[PDB]
Amino acid sequence: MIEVTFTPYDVLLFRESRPFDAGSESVARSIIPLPQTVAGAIRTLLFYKGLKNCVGVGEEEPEFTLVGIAIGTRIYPLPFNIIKSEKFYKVVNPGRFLGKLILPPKGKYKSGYVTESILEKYLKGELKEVEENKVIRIEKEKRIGIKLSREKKVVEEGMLYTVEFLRIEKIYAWIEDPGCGIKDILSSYEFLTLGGESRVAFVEVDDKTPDIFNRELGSTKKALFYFSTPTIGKVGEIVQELEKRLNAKIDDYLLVSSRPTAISGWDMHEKKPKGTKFAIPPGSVLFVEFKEEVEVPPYIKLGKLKKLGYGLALGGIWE
DNA sequence: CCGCAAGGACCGCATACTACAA
Ligand SMILES: [Mg+2]
Repeated sequence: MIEVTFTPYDVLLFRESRPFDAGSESVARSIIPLPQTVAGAIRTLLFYKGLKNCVGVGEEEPEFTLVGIAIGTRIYPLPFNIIKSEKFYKVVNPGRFLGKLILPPKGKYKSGYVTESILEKYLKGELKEVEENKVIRIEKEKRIGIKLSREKKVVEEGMLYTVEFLRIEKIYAWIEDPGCGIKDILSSYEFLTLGGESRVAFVEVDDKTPDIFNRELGSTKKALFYFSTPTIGKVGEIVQELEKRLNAKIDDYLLVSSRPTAISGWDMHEKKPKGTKFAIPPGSVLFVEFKEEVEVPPYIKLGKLKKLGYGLALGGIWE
């Protein structure tokens, strides 16, 4: 597995799906980067390097597989079963009622990010709570710009716009290369355009598997699956897929989640927006009670568009 | 020829203290 590290020179824009044309709708608000955007940046580099075989021009997916992405300062969205109570974010474990897994009422969820070490303790079921100071928020930087007339140096009519950028220190991407020679091509490049407004990020590439993908969790009936990237597909099909890949049937499951992630994007091949897809948002947790004990995998890919970085679930246990 | 050999008042007050288009 190859590990790509993107270091933004300054700011990044991963624009939400909304009109953003000069002289009209003029507000661009960034979201947390979707893995397909990172995949697109890599595919575009290969598209220009002449490796159009691995790109998948006009195709939904490339030949290579983007395992997933993570932002860094490496941090992850607070699991949705972690609820803020006073100055602490408390882990809420599944309960049972009428023979069904439920999450007991303990307050509303508040968004935020935690370090990889805090997530690791969570996945091992050893995390009780997190002090509110260790819960990170992503910094935004709002910039307001204009367009000037060529000669008179005054603002052209209606040419004012606003961008809410993200201030991100690092983005990590992991790629499985079936022999396209991506590691060599990425090594030849120092930087690439990532997201909107022609912002660039420095590129480093190392041949390594992150330790979080190599954890030994043991065997249990009570496994959980933390989605680190958006996961596309019906919950039923995802659970069924999970049953097949682990060769074990499920007694019951509970999806703790939030607002669905709206995913469209821009088709650079056809020069028009991509079709809207809906996904289980990062930070969502699928609690599963298998009928038999399973060896909980450190990570597992689920749902549609796996090669674009979607459906990266991190294994964990609960009691 | 000798001696003395500064002191307090005031102590920045007021007004203006964004306007407008692109
Ligand atoms: Mg632009």
